[PDB]
Amino acid sequence: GSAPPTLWSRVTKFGSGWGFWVSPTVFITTTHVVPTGVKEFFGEPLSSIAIHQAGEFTQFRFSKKMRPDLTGMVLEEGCPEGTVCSVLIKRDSGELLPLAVRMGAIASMRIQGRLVHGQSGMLLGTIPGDCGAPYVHKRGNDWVVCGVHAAATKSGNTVVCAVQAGEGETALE
Amino acid sequence: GSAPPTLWSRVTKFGSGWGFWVSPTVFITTTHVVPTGVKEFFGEPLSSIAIHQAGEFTQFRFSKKMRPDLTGMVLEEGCPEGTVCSVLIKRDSGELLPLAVRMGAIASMRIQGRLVHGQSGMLLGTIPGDCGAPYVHKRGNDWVVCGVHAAATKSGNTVVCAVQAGEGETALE
Ligand code: NA
Ligand code: NA
Repeated sequence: GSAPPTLWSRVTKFGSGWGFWVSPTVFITTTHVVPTGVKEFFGEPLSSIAIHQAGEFTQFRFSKKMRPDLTGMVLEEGCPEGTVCSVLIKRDSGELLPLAVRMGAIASMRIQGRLVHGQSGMLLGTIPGDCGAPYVHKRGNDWVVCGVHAAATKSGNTVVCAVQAGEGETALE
Repeated sequence: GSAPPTLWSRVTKFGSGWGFWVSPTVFITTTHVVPTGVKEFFGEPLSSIAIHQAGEFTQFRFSKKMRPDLTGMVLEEGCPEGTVCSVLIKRDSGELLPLAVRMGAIASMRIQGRLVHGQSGMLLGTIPGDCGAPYVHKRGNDWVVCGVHAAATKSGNTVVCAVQAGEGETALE
C-alpha cells in the first residue's frame, strides 16, 4: 500500500517546485514552477526536448534517456470521482510527506485569475513549494500517475492537480 | 433522515426547470431556467421583486408573502468538502427522486463556454429538466439548502449546483 522507494525516486526537484519521471525520457511538472529564461533543462538544450504545455500541465520528452534505471509507468488524465490518491510530496529538507486525497471533479477552474484544467480533491497540508508533486494511485500491483500538484485552498483541505488536456464524458466541459 | 413532505413542497415548477422556496418571500433557482421576456413571476410584477443574480444562481425576494405557510430556513453558500447532500428532484409526472450526492470543491468552473460559480459533487441520474432543484443536507434536526442544480457530466456521475456569490478561504478562488 505504501509508495516504494523507486516511486519516490521519480519525484525530482525542479524550478520552484518538483516534477516526476514517468519514464526514462518523460518528465511531468506544473507549468508555473518551470524556470523562466533558461536554455536547458537537466543539461539538455531546449531544442532537444519536445515540450508540451497545456494550462498548468507540462510534459517534457527528452531525446535521450535521462533515467534509464526506470521502467515506464502509466500517466492518465486524472482519475474517477472518489479515487483515493497520494500526493508524493518531497520537502527541501528531504522529508517525504505522502498526503492522502479523495479526488473529485475534473474541470477547468478559475484559479488566481487563470483558467486551469485540473482535478480537485479533498485532503484526508501542502505548501506552495510542493507544486509539481505527483498525484498517484495504485491499480492492482502498479502505480499510476494522474496529475501534478498545482493549487490549494487557503484553508488547505481542497487541493487541485493539473491534468493533461483532453475532453471526455466524465469531465465537466 | 428522509426529506419531509413540507420540504418537498418548497420545490416548485418554474420556467424550464424548478426553484425552491427558502421562506415565504424568498425563492431560489438556476439562472438559465428563468423565463425570458416575462413581466411577472408568480403573478408579481418584476418591479415588486428584488431579483439578485450571480452566474447561475438566482434569488427573488418578493414584496409580499407568497408562501406564508412556510417557515424560513437556512440558505448557505455550498457546504464543506465531503458533505452528503440530497438533490430534491421533482419530475413533471409528479415523481419525487431524491438523489444522494457527496459534495466536492466550490469553484468557478467553465461549463459550456460560461464561467459558473458552483460546487461539484459525485452521485452516490439527473436530466436537463431538473435544473433548479435544491441541494439540501440535514444539520441536527433541520434541513439546510446550499445550492440549485445547474449541470451534470455526460456520464452523469458528476453534478454541479450553482451557489451564492461570495469568497471565502475554503473555496478555490
Ligand atoms: Na493543502
Ligand atoms: Na446526473
